[PDB]
Amino acid sequence: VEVLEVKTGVDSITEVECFLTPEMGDPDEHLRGFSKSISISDTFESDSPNKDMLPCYSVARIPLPNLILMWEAVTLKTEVIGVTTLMNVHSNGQATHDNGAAKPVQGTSFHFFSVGGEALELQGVVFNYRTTYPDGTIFPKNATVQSQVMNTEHKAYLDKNKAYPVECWVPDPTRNENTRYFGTLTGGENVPPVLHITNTATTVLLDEFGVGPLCKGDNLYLSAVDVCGMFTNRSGSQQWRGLSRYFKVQLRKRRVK
Amino acid sequence: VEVLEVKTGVDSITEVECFLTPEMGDPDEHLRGFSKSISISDTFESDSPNKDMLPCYSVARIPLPNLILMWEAVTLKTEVIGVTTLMNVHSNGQATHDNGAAKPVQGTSFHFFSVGGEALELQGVVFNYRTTYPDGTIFPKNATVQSQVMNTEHKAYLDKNKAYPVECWVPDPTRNENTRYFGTLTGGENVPPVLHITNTATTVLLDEFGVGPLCKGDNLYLSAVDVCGMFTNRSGSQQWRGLSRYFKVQLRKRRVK
Amino acid sequence: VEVLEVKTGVDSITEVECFLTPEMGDPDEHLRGFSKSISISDTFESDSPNKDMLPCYSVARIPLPNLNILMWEAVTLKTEVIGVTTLMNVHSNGQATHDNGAAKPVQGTSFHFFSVGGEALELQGVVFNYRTTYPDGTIFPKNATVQSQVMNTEHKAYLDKNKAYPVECWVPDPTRNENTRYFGTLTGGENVPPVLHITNTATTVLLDEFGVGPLCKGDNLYLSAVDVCGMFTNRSGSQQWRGLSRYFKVQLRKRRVK
Amino acid sequence: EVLEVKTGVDSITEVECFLTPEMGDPDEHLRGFSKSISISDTFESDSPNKDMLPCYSVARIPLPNLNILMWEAVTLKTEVIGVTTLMNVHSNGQATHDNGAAKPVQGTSFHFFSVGGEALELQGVVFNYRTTYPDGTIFPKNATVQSQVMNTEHKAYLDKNKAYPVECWVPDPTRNENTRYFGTLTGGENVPPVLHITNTATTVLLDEFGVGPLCKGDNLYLSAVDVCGMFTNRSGSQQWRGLSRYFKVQLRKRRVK
Amino acid sequence: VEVLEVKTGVDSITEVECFLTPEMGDPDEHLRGFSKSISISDTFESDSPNKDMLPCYSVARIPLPNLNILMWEAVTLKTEVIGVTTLMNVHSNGQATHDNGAAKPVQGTSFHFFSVGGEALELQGVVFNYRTTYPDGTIFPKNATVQSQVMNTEHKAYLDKNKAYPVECWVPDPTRNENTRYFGTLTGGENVPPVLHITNTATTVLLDEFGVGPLCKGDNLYLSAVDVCGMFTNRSGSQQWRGLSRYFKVQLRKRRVK
Ligand SMILES: CC(=O)N[C@H]1[C@H]([C@H](O)[C@H](O)CO)O[C@@](O[C@H](CO)[C@@H](O)[C@@H]2O[C@@](O)(C(=O)O)C[C@H](O)[C@H]2NC(C)=O)(C(=O)O)C[C@@H]1O
Ligand SMILES: CC(=O)N[C@H]1[C@H]([C@H](O)[C@H](O)CO)O[C@@](O[C@H](CO)[C@@H](O)[C@@H]2O[C@@](O)(C(=O)O)C[C@H](O)[C@H]2NC(C)=O)(C(=O)O)C[C@@H]1O
Ligand SMILES: CC(=O)N[C@H]1[C@H]([C@H](O)[C@H](O)CO)O[C@@](O[C@H](CO)[C@@H](O)[C@@H]2O[C@@](O)(C(=O)O)C[C@H](O)[C@H]2NC(C)=O)(C(=O)O)C[C@@H]1O
Ligand SMILES: [K+]
Ligand SMILES: [K+]
Ligand SMILES: [K+]
Ligand SMILES: [K+]
Ligand SMILES: [K+]
Ligand SMILES: [K+]
Ligand SMILES: [K+]
Ligand SMILES: [K+]
Ligand SMILES: [K+]
Ligand SMILES: [K+]
Repeated sequence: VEVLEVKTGVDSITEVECFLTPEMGDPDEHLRGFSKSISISDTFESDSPNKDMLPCYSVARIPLPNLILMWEAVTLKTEVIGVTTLMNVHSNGQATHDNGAAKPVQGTSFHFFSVGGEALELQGVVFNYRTTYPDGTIFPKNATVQSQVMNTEHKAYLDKNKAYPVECWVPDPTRNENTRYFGTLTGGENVPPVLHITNTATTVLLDEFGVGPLCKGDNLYLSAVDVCGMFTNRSGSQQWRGLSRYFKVQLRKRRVK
Repeated sequence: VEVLEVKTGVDSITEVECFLTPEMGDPDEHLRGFSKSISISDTFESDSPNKDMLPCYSVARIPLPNLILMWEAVTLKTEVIGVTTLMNVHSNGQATHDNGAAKPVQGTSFHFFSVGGEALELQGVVFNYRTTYPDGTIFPKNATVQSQVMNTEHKAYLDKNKAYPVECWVPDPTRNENTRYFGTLTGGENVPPVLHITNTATTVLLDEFGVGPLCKGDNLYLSAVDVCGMFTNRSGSQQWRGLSRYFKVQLRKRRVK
Repeated sequence: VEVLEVKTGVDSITEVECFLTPEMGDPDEHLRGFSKSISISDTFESDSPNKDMLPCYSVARIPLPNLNILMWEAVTLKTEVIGVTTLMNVHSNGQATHDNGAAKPVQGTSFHFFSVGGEALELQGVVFNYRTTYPDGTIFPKNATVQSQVMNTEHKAYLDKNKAYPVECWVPDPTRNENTRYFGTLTGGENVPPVLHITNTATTVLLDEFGVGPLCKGDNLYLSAVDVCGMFTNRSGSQQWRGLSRYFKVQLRKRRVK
Repeated sequence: EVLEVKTGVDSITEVECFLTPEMGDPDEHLRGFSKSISISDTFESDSPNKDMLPCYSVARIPLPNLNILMWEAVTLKTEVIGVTTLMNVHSNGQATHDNGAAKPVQGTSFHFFSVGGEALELQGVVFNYRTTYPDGTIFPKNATVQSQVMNTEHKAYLDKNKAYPVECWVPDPTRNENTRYFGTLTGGENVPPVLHITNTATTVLLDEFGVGPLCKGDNLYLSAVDVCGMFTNRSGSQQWRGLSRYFKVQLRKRRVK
Repeated sequence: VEVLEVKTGVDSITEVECFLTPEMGDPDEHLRGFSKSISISDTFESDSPNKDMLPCYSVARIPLPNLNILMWEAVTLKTEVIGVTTLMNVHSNGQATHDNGAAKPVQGTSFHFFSVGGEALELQGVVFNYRTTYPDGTIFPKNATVQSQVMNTEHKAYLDKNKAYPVECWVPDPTRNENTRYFGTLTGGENVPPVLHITNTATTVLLDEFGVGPLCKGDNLYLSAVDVCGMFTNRSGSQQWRGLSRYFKVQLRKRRVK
């Protein structure tokens, strides 16, 4: 399709505002936003994580006003919601030293968001190809030792919530022409969360040709991961803790051939 | 309201200058700027922090010269006051190693400020929905497991000083059109404070259309949190320590219809 | 080479898109992307690392559409480390950070490097310890002397073979490489956290200060990479380097030369 | 009223000097160091020895006599002098581990400098209002518990060298209109010094109206603090270590009414 | 000197390209690039470091094409630390970070410094401890007093000899050096990770605020450096400074002066 001119007039712009909840595993009715405590396999070959222990990608498909014109996503404001919850250092955590406050949430984090006019395209890569991923997840199939670095058979769409585990999928850099994505992995058991909030920062979604994601079938795709670190229980057991992400996207009508 | 032209001339600008004190809990008559020492609950479900153990958001409502014209906030200079107090490593503390100086204030910090033409709008998010917040604080009511990630029932206004606990409220990104807010949470038990001071830095408060916060009823709302970290006593017990925040805001008269 | 005008027209541009797999040592059939566990010699004179223990530079020579004097000129690069989220696997027979805790994540010394050129990357040999014996099957600084620990100009090579040039004994030669653009960061320390950014919105321009990108001799583009992310610690305490693949997308245009 | 700048080869001058640190100087061999740091048992009993307290440095520099013209400070180059001294890890130190080199200078730092046309204006803030500041220092008088966050009674001028302790005074952000100040407090017991040197970096001292500090009575005021960290002796006792600061200021003649 | 116009034409420009080796002490014939292991004095007054334990400033005086009034003006610099990947040798008589682990990498206090000038770098002496006795064969602050621990204006010198001026007791004199451009960073702490970037795409402009670079008196260019990367800990726990070489490429042009 050739991309032609932008429509103007009051009717030619719309905005989407929503939040995506994290999908950390939710091991019971009290533990939304947390994973199951992490257990370590006894051998490398026997790695077999339970579903409730695996954070997954979040995705939302947002219907847009029914419209060839297509909605074009132009700008994004985004923010992690509830950053201050990490100041709760009194809820049966593990004291940092005798008589001290509880160790706060810290350690490995992944903060990721994307906006596209279609599902985020994923490529599978595994730390350990002999990992058995659990029933109820969607994972790289027929994994081989090459899957530990790059196996081009592992292609997928982020088209279901609570399904695609964070650890075995990444955005496919060979695709995603119609999505804009951004992510940071910060590894290490002691890394401090650094979480900024403001309502004054905007990301522009236009490519080098001045064209944003074009929304196929009048749907906008939002995806996110916000694993903030791990919470350490009094006992020493550790659980991933996630937070929700706010999205505000401005869109305009674009004519295409 | 339609936003029209800025008024000019001698009478057309004013400035507000003030400071907001921190509200860290103030557990006795000698401990202004500190919280009660932190105790950890025996079970996750039994989390029940004392009011004096909970830092709260600070807020001041500043009356402006009586004026349709509205005062429009254009610029901000702001600074944390008393940064050098953290060099007192010679009292009541715990030696870092044998014969050493006292461990300084360090660990989790939250530094936050906002300027608006009405009260800061808040969204409640809790680390643990079964936490019992104490009498005398304003907290998310009817919390459910969903409140651990996002429950849209928890809406409030920062309309009372020394009342809204930092750990269960954040600025609501879905509102606050008439406020500009900025915050950073830095977690981890050993993170060092890094506090910059200068009288040469200005933040511009105008939005993408050149319009700043417009002060309803001729009132300016300033809000802050500056939890710098925790002080460690000889025994190992820890108390939050906060500092005051300076604000200087320049405003101009704006006609609206 | 007198560089003259760029060609225009639909036929005058092309793109290369590919990935380079990491070459960390691959000690057995199950450990692609990992090195052999690291052992330490008791003296400098007895340093004799096995090949499987040594990360090597990755390189690919990519044939371009045949020309002919026109040369393909590399103008822009998008690049990304592939599989960053694998580092969230803290459940696979690692070493618990404390009693009942999750496994220690991959961390420690990293080297992230990539280059795009119109010919093989030119290397200079430098060694931590001149008495290290590099193993059969690797290409290494020959006739090393104690001066090789700081600079010995005899140690010149081309990155012309995959999984052969060990990362620790070669660097890009700053005295050469006029027809390549290279970028690298070494972050040392046993506890340093990986910080890995991904996005499809970032482009690096490959043009020099005169507006000229690498010119592809014999219609070949050379891509090189190292992405040692840190070390994985096993339950036993033994440590292995872990690497990831790197994606490259390069835009090229036809340039006339004299 | 600020009017035009004078031109001509005679319309400019410069000041070049250095300010020595004032760390306490506990004996004839320990210039640049404080006395070893001890820890009082309680806030109430806190009574630091004069030789244990770093103080602000200040110099009042007479300028060429003018009279209405004033000297206007336009640019600053500044540098910490002697950064490589911190590579002496072989002198009376505490080995980091068996057979190791000495632990280097590290921990809490405060780096601060200012250039003004009159004395730096100070605001008193104290970590602990019951601290008894020693004879020979100038400190907040009639401190109350409110002095721990903000007590507007504690106003002073930095008008004497070796006298104003760093820990109980900061620049007063409510004043200092005729000064430019810059500082960073980096806390934590183990934080590493990061000290940059170059002769290629210039700070412009002009405000948003294009006006620099105007030198009242033809005096320029320079102030500094450069507490680099603490030096740990073999026994583990710790002392503040400071370094001198270079200033080069360019000034021009400005007419005023 | 009044500075007048730049000369143009093919003959009006020249380049200097070289490397400066680190001078860390070189305690024996196998340890070029390292210092002697660091020992600690038991008092301030007894501090008496041996020469081979003291890193020194590196300097090269580079003769330029003879001109005579014209002077060579240094305009741009490209510079790089050479051999950054040697720090990935964590298998050579180091100290395991934990049982069965790899060796602790080079880390801790670093100083990275370079300068380009039209005359010798001007130095100011400052000492950690004025009672330190600096060794025979070094050039050090003479007649040191307690004031030498903060600032003693007697301690003025020129960086005019290689392997001679210890890093720890000398810095560039900010009160002079008008005809030099210098840049340095000291990163302290015993555990700080080295962070070393390499690229052939970065240039530093040496022109001052008037558009004038360093002017080469007597047609000599002065290059100086220090690259103490950190300390290497051997198996016994003893620690030695480790340094690396620095590459310089400087472009110069002819400038008329009066
Ligand atoms: C935030 C929170 O709810 N923390 C609690 C955790 C948490 O619910 C689970 O770890 C989620 O996976 O549970 C803690 O107690 C558990 C459960 O009862 C432990 O005592 C473990 O119980 C076992 O029965 C089990 O889970 O199978 C046996 C196991 O050996 C126990 N683990 C340990 C380390 O003792 C917890 O500490 O993990 C309580 C915590 O407040
Ligand atoms: C700066 C300061 O005032 N430090 C003192 C603190 C401080 O006043 C409180 O922690 C503020 O909440 O108190 C220290 O003593 C306390 C009581 O004064 C402890 O002994 C605790 O007393 C209890 O009664 C209590 O609940 O507060 C019982 C508790 O078991 C005690 N805790 C400990 C760790 O012993 C203190 O160390 O916290 C003295 C300190 O100088
Ligand atoms: C990711 C992975 O495969 N980890 C396993 C490693 C790994 O395969 C090798 O270290 C790669 O070089 O092996 C672990 O077990 C090995 C045997 O496979 C050890 O028991 C070591 O075996 C030796 O035979 C050997 O030289 O490799 C002898 C050596 O003494 C043993 N080392 C130790 C520290 O016990 C491993 O822990 O290294 C298992 C791990 O899951
Ligand atoms: K398995
Ligand atoms: K593509
Ligand atoms: K409760
Ligand atoms: K809104
Ligand atoms: K050998
Ligand atoms: K060259
Ligand atoms: K007292
Ligand atoms: K004021
Ligand atoms: K001596
Ligand atoms: K000078």
